[PDB]
Amino acid sequence: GSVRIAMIGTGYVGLVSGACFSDFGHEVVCVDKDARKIELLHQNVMPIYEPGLDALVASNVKAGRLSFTTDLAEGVKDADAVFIAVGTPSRRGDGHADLSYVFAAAREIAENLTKPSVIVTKSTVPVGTGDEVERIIAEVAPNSGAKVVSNPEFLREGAAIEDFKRPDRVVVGTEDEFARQVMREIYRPLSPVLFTGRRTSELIKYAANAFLAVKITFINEIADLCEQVGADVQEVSRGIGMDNRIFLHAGPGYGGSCFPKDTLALMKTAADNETPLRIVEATVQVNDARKRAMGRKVIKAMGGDVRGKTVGILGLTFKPNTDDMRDAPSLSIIAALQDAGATVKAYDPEGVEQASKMLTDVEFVENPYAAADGADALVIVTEWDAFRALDLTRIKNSLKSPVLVDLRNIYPPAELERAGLQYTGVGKP
Amino acid sequence: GSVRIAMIGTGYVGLVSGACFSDFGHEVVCVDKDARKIELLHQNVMPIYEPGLDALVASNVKAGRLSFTTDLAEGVKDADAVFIAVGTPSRRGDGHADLSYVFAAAREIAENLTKPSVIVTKSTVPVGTGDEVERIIAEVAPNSGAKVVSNPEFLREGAAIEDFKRPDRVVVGTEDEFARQVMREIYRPLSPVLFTGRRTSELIKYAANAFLAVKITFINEIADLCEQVGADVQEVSRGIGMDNRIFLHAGPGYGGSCFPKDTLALMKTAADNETPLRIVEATVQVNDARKRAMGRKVIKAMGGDVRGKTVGILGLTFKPNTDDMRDAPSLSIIAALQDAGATVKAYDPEGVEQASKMLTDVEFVENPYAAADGADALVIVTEWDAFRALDLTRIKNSLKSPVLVDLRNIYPPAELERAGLQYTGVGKP
Ligand SMILES: NC(=O)c1ccc[n+]([C@@H]2O[C@H](COP(=O)([O-])OP(=O)(O)OC[C@H]3O[C@@H](n4cnc5c(N)ncnc54)[C@H](O)[C@@H]3O)[C@@H](O)[C@H]2O)c1
Ligand SMILES: NC(=O)c1ccc[n+]([C@@H]2O[C@H](COP(=O)([O-])OP(=O)(O)OC[C@H]3O[C@@H](n4cnc5c(N)ncnc54)[C@H](O)[C@@H]3O)[C@@H](O)[C@H]2O)c1
Repeated sequence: GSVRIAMIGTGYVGLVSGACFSDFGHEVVCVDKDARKIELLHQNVMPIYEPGLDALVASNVKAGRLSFTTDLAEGVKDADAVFIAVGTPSRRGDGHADLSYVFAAAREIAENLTKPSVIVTKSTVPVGTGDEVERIIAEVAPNSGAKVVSNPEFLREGAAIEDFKRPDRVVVGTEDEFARQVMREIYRPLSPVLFTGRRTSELIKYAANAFLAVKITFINEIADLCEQVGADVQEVSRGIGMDNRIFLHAGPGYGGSCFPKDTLALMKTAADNETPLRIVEATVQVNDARKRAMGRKVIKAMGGDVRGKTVGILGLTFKPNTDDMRDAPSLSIIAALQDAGATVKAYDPEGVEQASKMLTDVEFVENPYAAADGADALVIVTEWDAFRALDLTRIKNSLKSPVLVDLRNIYPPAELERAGLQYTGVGKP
Repeated sequence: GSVRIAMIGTGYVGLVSGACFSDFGHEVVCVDKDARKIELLHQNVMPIYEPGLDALVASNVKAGRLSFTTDLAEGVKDADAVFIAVGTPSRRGDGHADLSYVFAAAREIAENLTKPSVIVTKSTVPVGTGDEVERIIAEVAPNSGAKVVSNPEFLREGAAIEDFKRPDRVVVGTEDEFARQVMREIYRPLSPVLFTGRRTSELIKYAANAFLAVKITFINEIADLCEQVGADVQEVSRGIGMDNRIFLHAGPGYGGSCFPKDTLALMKTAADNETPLRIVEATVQVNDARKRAMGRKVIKAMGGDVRGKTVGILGLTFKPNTDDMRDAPSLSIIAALQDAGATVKAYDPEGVEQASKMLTDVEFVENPYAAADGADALVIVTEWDAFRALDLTRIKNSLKSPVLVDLRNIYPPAELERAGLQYTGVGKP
């Protein structure tokens, strides 16, 4: 077994996917036309933060199953199966899926093509893309015997290895049993693998990523109500959570590289295919408005007048245990506070150098305790678990006003009562 | 232990709750101011269809822990705890919760009150109702030492006993440890019991019943999309289903006594308390429009012109294994077909005599095979499991046109291909 694999793309996915494939004993080549990543991996410095990846590559480098390039064709040289892990960002303008990078890459594959390889769209793409590639293959390399599949990916950033190593499931969309037997032979070192049709499998990744955002934004909307009637959303989430058709926690919304656009593309692709998707249509419309309003929640907690005051922020990314600030909630929360004339200390363990390019006018620090140092208030945004065990009593002495806004509901309010702090969570009496 | 219990109300809930309480060995009195129910239970004829209830009452009648009346006070005579299981239907007009029946009953309790009993709202009520009762108690019987609780109920009709006997969870909302110890002492024969505050516990039943409707209407919206792009929603539901944060199946919508109004009251109660609930606000708006459109799905399948043709219906209720036609999908599906001038055979095993009062102009039958007999098409609506094993080949010979519309996706299309039938499910290529 132990076969030849080309991962076109070496970003957050293509790296982690291809690396784990090498741990299965497969012959793996990761490609990226950015040089800096490849000229960082060859230096054995990972570009991004994912736990476990530090060893996982550097290991399989040495055992010699894992290779890096920027030359496409070196990878596509006799590869058994070729994976496409390139970006599918939102098209500036409408919101639809920028499939150009794929369509560029799928083409550049099709020419540099020795054997009847197997083409795997792993990128979160809209539906019938695999049909459209199937034209391009036939357009470029007609008699090359190649087959086109979709196998989407479901990993959470910050748990990518374990998500990949232990999947709930994995999805494969084709009808040609040859390619079915191949993708079987690939994924065989785990022992389930779900075999649907192509367009079905393309639809699932969107449908799931939509549905999670629905679940999050639902309880968030509930959490707003829990405030005004004096309920307690942690109990409520547990209240429905013990159902077998439910594990969900209130927040200032969702974000990340994957989520908020995949909604939007699905919302769009539904529109072109002439069906409404009202629930998901509502879902972003709350969510965009939500994280902004979470900023107004702070101002209300801070009396109402935040002209010229000073605000500490804990956490910056949309998610602990990575650096992916791409569509964080926090930017919207900051920009709200700036718009009412204020000033912004901000700590993130590993987000900063990526966060700086998205952020105007923001004093970053070195330390979470320093973020509160002479602020009018401190906001917790992202639950890096280091925050979960901190000294509350330093902070009361570190503040110009004893005002704390938990937004991931970590700290039990008795502690903030004990340290005499102004408690403000999400969904609280 | 084995204590005195009064269940004010003896409808779909109050019966099944109180009966199961008697099986715990508690002294149980069920009250209803309708006579006919009480003058049916005394004849040992259950009014409604619930599996297991036939024996469960008739048993505990004989062992003498279970009693019936229409006199309220006979039940409230020295009762340890008093349950309110009366109706909370939608207020004709706005849509809000008709809390008059409660407010009538809670009052009539408060006067006929010997001991410091314990008042339990079990009816699906809006929030702070338990606070409003707490006034009425204090208004009427101030020094009577009584406490007011909410313990909502979560059973599905058609599985009520097993739902009650094996709960995922049970909810209790108060802060007075006396009443906490009582409701403990009640529910102790199971061995969890969830103890929240009052308003929180009132909110949960709505939040859950909202959230399920969201889940159903979500995949339904997805199922519409699966049609137009040729996906396969059974695989898709399974595709997301293997997530641990998911077991959901496409339909023509939801209904029943409990669901579609509890949405609406929650939507309303949120409005009075000045927060929007956009997702649930979207959820009904699809759902009302959906089941009607499912009727138009039939017409499209039936060519488009259904003036003067004839249509068979399988299933009528919103749910197999009960008779509760109250807000079925089917009525909307029928009325759509009637509005394009057609004619309607309809079989339901146990819905009919209740269904007749909601339905104009509808030839009911005795038998599912007779519903198709010389129709232009047959529609399956409700999955009574008797339908799951039927002869398809009689039906092709029983039809003026070989047209079948599965709407709960039970029959695998190969069978309908085998019997040469016009296959039409929900979310199909
Ligand atoms: N980030 C996630 O959490 C996640 C999870 C599941 C699926 N996905 C999907 O996977 C895809 C990529 O994810 P990502 O986070 O790593 O995006 P990314 O921007 O971080 O990485 C994509 C990389 O592919 C490279 N690339 C683009 N075109 C190329 C080409 N023609 N040839 C060689 N290399 C090329 C880029 O240099 C880039 O570094 C997206 O479609 C995304 O939706 C992402
Ligand atoms: N039907 C369900 O599936 C379900 C599930 C969970 C919760 N609930 C909730 O429980 C409540 C009742 O449910 P239901 O289906 O049995 O309604 P129901 O109309 O079928 O039964 C209510 C009964 O209570 C009786 N009643 C009304 N006022 C009374 C009074 N003042 N004194 C004595 N008896 C009185 C009525 O005669 C009626 O038969 C509702 O609030 C409902 O939302 C229903």
